[PDB]
Amino acid sequence: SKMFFINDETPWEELGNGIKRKVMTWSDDLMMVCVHFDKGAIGVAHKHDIHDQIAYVAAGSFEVEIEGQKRILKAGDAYRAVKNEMHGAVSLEDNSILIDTFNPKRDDFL
Amino acid sequence: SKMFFINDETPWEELGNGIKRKVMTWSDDLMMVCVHFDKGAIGVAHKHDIHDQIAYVAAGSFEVEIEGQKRILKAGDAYRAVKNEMHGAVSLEDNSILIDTFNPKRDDFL
Ligand code: NI
Ligand code: NI
Repeated sequence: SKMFFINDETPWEELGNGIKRKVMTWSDDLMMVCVHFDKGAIGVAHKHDIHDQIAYVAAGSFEVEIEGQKRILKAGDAYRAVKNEMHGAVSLEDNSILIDTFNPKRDDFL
Repeated sequence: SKMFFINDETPWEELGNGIKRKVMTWSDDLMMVCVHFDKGAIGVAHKHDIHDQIAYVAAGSFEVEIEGQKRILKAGDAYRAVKNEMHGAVSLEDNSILIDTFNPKRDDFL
């Protein structure tokens, strides 16, 4: 069941390059994902054609770039990238975590 | 601009009864909100007719009840309540935080 996500009962998916992920839970219209970064790990710049995204900085800190605007964000901050906005991130410290949320769900994560 | 949410630049909205909130950022189809609870503060059981909700436990811990199922959740865990599922929460420690995400946005938070 995806009603309750228990972090310590869910393994990491290794993405390579210092990044790993867990798909947490979802409905058709809403999905949450945990992304863990080592220090200096780079989330490559990309965009989503049909998904809006809001990322919460749960731990550590990042330099985030969205449509050419760079900002340093720390735990408790967040950012939005709507459909077709280019966004990327660089982790500034070990054990930095983004909680990514999407509308609709990411079919490619299932 | 709602592209970047900076926690230390955004004041709390006091809800009473040991709970306070910040609307973080949103698009039409996606919204993120920070909810801070004192120890023992109760998020009353309720449901949303048209919103799906996923809550991340950012800090502290909660006893969460969804459609009669009670679970203790701690920082890093999460839960889902889809449209018309009854959900509530009780904070088990000071400075416990939920990051609530919704589809679509909550018009009533603006
Ligand atoms: Ni993205
Ligand atoms: Ni709710």
